[PDB]
Amino acid sequence: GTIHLTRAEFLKKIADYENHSKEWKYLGDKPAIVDFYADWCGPCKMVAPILEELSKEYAGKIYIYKVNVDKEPELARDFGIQGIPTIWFVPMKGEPQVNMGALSKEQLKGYIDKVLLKQ
Amino acid sequence: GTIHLTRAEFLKKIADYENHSKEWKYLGDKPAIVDFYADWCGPCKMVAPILEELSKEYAGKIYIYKVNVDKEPELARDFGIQGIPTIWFVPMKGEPQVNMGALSKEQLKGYIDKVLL
Ligand SMILES: [Zn+2]
Ligand SMILES: [Zn+2]
Repeated sequence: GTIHLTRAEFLKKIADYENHSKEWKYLGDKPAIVDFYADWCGPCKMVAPILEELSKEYAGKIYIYKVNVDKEPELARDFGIQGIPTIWFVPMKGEPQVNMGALSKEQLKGYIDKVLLKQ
Repeated sequence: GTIHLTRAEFLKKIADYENHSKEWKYLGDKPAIVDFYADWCGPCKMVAPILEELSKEYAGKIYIYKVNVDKEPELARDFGIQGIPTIWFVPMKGEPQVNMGALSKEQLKGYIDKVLL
């Protein structure tokens, strides 16, 4: 005959269907920096060059990504960006570390070595 | 030097972060009809007997399930049940075809032979 179904049975017999929150999973093949910036941002200007430099000094070893929050509002919004710049240090495994505000080449490297490269 | 990212590139190279990856992964070993019904539902009354009949005529080839929306609110709610009866035809792969409103032995068999098998 016809079979009667509880939500419980439904999960086992039809579909385990709830859209469970996705766990953080980095897809890059190298550690990376993610720099959320804007053009009306002050420090971001004195920092951009410092970044370009580190992108060479650690070329081959890390990626440095920049995101213009104005050109990508959905993304910035999805990630609760507030202080500018907002800087992300993303390792090949584990949660990103997030630093609200500007940093010096020294402090940056500190995070690049200690966090991106598990030094 | 530094690489700029769009959101779409972000999804490729950083994290595919949104909850938009969920895939319908049917769990049965045979195609199935899922019938949503309720006691307050008139047309259902004449749809039930048919379904039972079809359960036999097609035994072994398909399962026919019945869900009582009154006793399973979350299920109804979660799937955006608009009215009763709603009927699902669930292939072994691919998304369920959903039809609202009652049906006929002929129409059902139609969906059962074409869509399920
Ligand atoms: Zn979003
Ligand atoms: Zn739910």
